[PDB]
Amino acid sequence: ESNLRKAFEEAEKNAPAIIFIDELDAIAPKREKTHGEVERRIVSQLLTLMDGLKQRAHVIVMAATNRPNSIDPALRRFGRFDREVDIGIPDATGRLEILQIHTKNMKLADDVDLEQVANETHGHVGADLAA
Amino acid sequence: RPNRLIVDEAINEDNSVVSLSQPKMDELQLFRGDTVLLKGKKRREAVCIVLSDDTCSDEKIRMNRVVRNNLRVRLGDVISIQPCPDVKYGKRIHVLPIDDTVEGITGNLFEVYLKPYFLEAYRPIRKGDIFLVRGGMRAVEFKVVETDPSPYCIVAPDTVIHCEGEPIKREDEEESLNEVGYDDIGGCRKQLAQIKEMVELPLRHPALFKAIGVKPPRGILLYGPPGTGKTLIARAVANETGAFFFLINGPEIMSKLAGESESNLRKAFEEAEKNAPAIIFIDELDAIAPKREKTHGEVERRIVSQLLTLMDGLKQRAHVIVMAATNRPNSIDPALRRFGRFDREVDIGIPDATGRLEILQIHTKNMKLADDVDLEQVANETHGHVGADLAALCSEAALQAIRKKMDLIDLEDETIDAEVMNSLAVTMDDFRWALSQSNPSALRETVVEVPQVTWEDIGGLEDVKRELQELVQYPVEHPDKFLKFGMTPSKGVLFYGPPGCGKTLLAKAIANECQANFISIKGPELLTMWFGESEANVREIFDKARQAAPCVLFFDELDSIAKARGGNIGDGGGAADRVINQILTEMDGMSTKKNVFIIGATNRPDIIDPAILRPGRLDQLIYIPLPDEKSRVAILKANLRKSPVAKDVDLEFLAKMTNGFSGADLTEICQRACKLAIRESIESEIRRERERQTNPSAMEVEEDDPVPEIRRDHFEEAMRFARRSVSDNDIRKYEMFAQTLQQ
Amino acid sequence: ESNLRKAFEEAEKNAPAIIFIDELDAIAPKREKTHGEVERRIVSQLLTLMDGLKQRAHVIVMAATNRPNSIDPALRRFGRFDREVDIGIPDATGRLEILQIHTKNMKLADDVDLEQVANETHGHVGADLAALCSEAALQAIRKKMDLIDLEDETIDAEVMNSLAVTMDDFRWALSQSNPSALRETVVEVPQVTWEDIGGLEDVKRELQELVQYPVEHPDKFLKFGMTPSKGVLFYGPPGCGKTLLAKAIANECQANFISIKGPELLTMWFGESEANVREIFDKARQAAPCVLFFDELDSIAKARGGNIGDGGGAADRVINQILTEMDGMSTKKNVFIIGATNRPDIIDPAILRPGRLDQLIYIPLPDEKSRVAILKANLRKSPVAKDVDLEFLAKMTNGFSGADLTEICQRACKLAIRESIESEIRRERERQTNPSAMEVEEDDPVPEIRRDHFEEAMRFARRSVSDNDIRKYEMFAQTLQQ
Ligand SMILES: Nc1ncnc2c1ncn2[C@@H]1O[C@H](COP(=O)(O)OP(=O)(O)O)[C@@H](O)[C@H]1O
Ligand SMILES: Nc1ncnc2c1ncn2[C@@H]1O[C@H](COP(=O)(O)OP(=O)(O)O)[C@@H](O)[C@H]1O
Ligand SMILES: Nc1ncnc2c1ncn2[C@@H]1O[C@H](COP(=O)(O)OP(=O)(O)O)[C@@H](O)[C@H]1O
Repeated sequence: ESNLRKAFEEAEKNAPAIIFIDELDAIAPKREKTHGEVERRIVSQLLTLMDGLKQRAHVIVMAATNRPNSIDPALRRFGRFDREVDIGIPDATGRLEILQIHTKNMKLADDVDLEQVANETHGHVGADLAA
Repeated sequence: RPNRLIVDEAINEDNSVVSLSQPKMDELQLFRGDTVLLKGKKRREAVCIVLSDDTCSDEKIRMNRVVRNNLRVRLGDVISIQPCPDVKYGKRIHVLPIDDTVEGITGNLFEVYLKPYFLEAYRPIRKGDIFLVRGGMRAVEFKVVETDPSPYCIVAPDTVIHCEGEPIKREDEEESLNEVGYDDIGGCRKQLAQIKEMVELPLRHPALFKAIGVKPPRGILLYGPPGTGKTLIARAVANETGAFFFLINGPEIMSKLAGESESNLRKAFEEAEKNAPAIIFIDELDAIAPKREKTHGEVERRIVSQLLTLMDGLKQRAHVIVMAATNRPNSIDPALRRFGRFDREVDIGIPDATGRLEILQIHTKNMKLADDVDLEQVANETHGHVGADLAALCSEAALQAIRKKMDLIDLEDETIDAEVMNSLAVTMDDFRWALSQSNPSALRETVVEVPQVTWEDIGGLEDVKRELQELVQYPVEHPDKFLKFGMTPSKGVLFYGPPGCGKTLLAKAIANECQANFISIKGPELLTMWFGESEANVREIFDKARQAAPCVLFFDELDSIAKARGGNIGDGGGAADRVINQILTEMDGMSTKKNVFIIGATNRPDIIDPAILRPGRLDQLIYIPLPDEKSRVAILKANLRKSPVAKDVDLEFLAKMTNGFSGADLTEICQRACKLAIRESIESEIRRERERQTNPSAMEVEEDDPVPEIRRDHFEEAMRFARRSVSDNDIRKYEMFAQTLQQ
Repeated sequence: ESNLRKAFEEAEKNAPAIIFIDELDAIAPKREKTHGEVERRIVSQLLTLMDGLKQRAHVIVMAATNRPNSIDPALRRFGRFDREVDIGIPDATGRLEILQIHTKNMKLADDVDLEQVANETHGHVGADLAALCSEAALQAIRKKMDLIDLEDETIDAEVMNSLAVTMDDFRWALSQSNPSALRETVVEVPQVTWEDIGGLEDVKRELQELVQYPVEHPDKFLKFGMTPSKGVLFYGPPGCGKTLLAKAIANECQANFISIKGPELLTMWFGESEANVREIFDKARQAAPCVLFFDELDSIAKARGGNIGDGGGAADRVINQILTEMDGMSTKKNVFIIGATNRPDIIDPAILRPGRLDQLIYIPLPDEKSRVAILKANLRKSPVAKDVDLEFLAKMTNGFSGADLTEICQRACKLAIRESIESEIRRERERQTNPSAMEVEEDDPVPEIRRDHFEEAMRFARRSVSDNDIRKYEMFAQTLQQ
């Protein structure tokens, strides 16, 4: 817990900041999935820190999760995570755009048709087109 | 003495009015326009003007917040109305603001706050007072720090206002006018008249309860959905009666350390014990005191049993009221609802359509709306919003109106000029934009309200109308005759008749007539907990009806569960009894003191189990017939509440062509006929708009051609194809059952 | 644990004491409900202290628990909590006694009838009638607030002795009160008398022949190895008064009456274990003598009868439970069993066995003479229908069930209510023309019930029980008879 309490501390004395809590469902799972006691201390240490924002320097806090079902439902009230944005997998014309970003540095020969590679690779996400 | 009265809050602001009864000024040698001197505690004086009031009593004086604060009094105290109409004109005034209200404003405050405030008002002012000015976007309060001649002076058209200087630091003896009060709650008129009647006496005058020797309240439990304004009722009550509101929170008690959480509760009650009549608010009770079987550890059993022993330790001493707020009153440990503990329970439901309008007029009081926004329209189309959501909608409509004006304020300075702020205005376009990206939070929740359906909304069937009027109004409006005789008024009524004849409309209309709440439980909802989920659900729905007396409970499609039993297997026949068995188990337990009316609708009267029909329960059988011809001139008329005036439509001619129909299908024929008319107007204007491609704004200017008119020649074309829902086998199946019940 | 050890220390060195352990089920719950270890330490710390009470000082220890099921069964052996006393909720005449205790200090005015407030507040416990008396004084001082407005810290005595409490305040305090008992098994002596029912004097005698003397004259039963019948089954057409007979006899012998309805039987018929049958009989044991009543006991059998009846395996569960702990009755305790059913063909022959309920008393349709008496009993409210000539009532409407006769008059009075409503509706709208032109004081025609409405009300009658139903009972009656 003392790592969370000193994580929001620096963001309060360091100008308009943005805090990013990655893999939220690893530290704030569903209440019925919490069996022990130290994993009910982390969640309630996170909840009391969100409500303590006294119109601060506009410390925006964003979190990333895989499935909005698994997040503890207490993190949906007002004053907490309320605005939700959906980042879906790229479509057939999206995947052509990821290719032209990563291959920008490389020196392609004049025989590669990236459109052909774009429309064939259904099932890939942004990270697989970087490998 | 004919001077000391009681005070009460105001409605029409106006920081310089007090309301007095006509005889009071008549016997107190007072006249119109006479300035009066008011004197109260701490030897403070405030100068005001008096005026008549239509409904003011002799011993009560109505005045707003600002005048009360200056006198340093509270609700229900005594004041001196000593009159003196002699004030010499002031020569030069020095008015300066308070520090923590003009943060990053600057500009000339005189010509945008004070100039429209003193203009043609002749306000009488006194040294040392405070007044509040509703600015263009904020609420800035000032403090008269010097006057000439001192201290009584009335602002005149020829004075010298010196609004220059650094703001005064906030003192220690004030109420901080920019804080919550009884006028900052809307849609909670009834509930705030119960928390106020059971709390003012122990907190305002404590000494009385010691002499009388009776038991004060020691716990109030407010429940409702989150965001409906529960912690604002506790903060409003503490700020006006005079108390020591000390909030303890749910989450930060549960997450302090190991066994040190209990030492936070033990020393939280200590301040409330040695700091005058206090009020403690335990927010989110269900986070620290859940059911016994959800407590899987041991340190969650230590906190609960530490909360119980502190509540039982409150025996007299100082008066300490402890309120708690919980979402669902089923999740709280059932050992807390005993006596000497949380016993009085208040319900704060979601606001209704006339409530959502009042939340709007509270949050938008500061802003300056343009003259095209009709708050009635925004109020009635936002069903599913709680009080906290409408406070975000009124904020998004402001950010958008400044988003489209950022050029005037391009980077400005650290402080934004007050002239541009007063130039802003929000329109209906912004509000429609703020509603789009808004997610209401109530949605799926049982709504309790008085439906607006009137008697005229249903055509015919007046014989049933008188019958149902007998069983509802007279047993509750004229009880003395029923007090005589061992009469048992019917506790239920059953409807059976052909489908789509308007059974639900009859139940709705009665609730509107008697002005009682309406609760509807549908068929598919009734089979929701029929399988798997326990029968615990069927309990609170009766407690929900019980607390909201008077009410008219409604069961829709009662025979749905029996139909599932009928089949190739029907393995749920005993399961189908589970929901049924709970229904009779929780229907014979109602008392006559509370009134609850149960109405059940069905369409297969031969398939209902005989157990349901029995004396003492819902037993009056009423057969709703199919509308008989002439009735359709009232059913089809009930769909002409739109504007389908089809020239010489001759509804009498339209009445005779319709023969042997039902009530639901007739509504469809009006909708189906209109749909063709709507489409036909489209091909018109499509023809009209493509004709404009030749003549540029010369021949064709939309000269009332397409226009909503609705035509007779379009009405009958849809009628050629219509599905007669009058099944000969089905209607015969009901009538011989009607005769069987008749004979 | 060191708090319990130092709690019994004073009682052992401070004279004859008495210890009271409130809310015992919070520290000694059932074994399976104990999951941790620190809550298995407290229980075994309480058990080793009770066994150490060997003479020395005379320390009695009582404990209060809500439900004896939830107490850990280890606290039932000898040398531990063994004597058990049951404090039930007050009855209709009990609640009048709680009122006169708490209102002793107050100064009631000469208009409050405490008996009226006592009999209409069913569902309240002792503690709840103490709040009702408190808010009837707070309301009656809130209305005199002007005389004692603020005043000072000390209140004069005369302004207190000028107070009074009326019925209005008591009626006001009743509205905002939530009784806490409600859904609880009500057991007490019913007030129904023999005369409340008409006819069936042959069965009226027979019930007295089966229950009354086997407990008042047991010396003659000591001679002969008689095993007096422990159960009686009533069967007949539905709505004929079986429940009335069982209520009346309990009043005649002055024994507690415990009723079990059909839906209650189906509550634990599914899913829930058969521990619900445990204390249902155990309530009867402690409250001896008592007349247990089983109503619609063939409902479980009827549920089995159907398209599938997959509850047949569940059906034998309850019948086994009833049969298991009903042949175990002892002749020392006086617990009497009575059953009622309207479909005697479906009940399994198993319960129809010697040693169990075996007397099958057939309740017939009401007799012609009885139909006259049934009318008079239910119409003892105030039906003065001038020259009614009620002897007409029975003869024209022959062959009617008992429950139907009660219904037909309830509707008849229902229309009579309407006529009186329009009677004063006409008067009040006629009063709009004459302003207070009443030399004599009269407001209503003072219920002047006529006779003409009764025959008009008879028009909507119903032949519910038909020839088909009555034939089945008689042929089964002849089956038993021959
Ligand atoms: N009249 C009202 N009724 C309900 N809510 C209101 C009203 N006026 C304002 N509100 C908003 O409701 C919110 C209640 O505060 P909050 O603690 O967030 O919710 P809750 O009180 O339900 O826990 C406040 O932020 C306030 O802005
Ligand atoms: N005065 C009326 N008489 C007959 N039917 C009507 C009347 N007003 C509306 N209706 C039709 O009755 C329908 C309502 O049906 P409802 O009674 O709720 O269904 P159910 O009979 O299955 O409960 C509406 O769709 C409407 O078209
Ligand atoms: N002497 C009587 N004989 C038959 N029925 C009576 C008599 N007195 C009253 N009744 C009516 O008959 C009904 C029978 O109900 P009850 O005896 O409680 O159960 P059941 O319907 O199983 O007999 C009662 O509601 C009562 O109103």
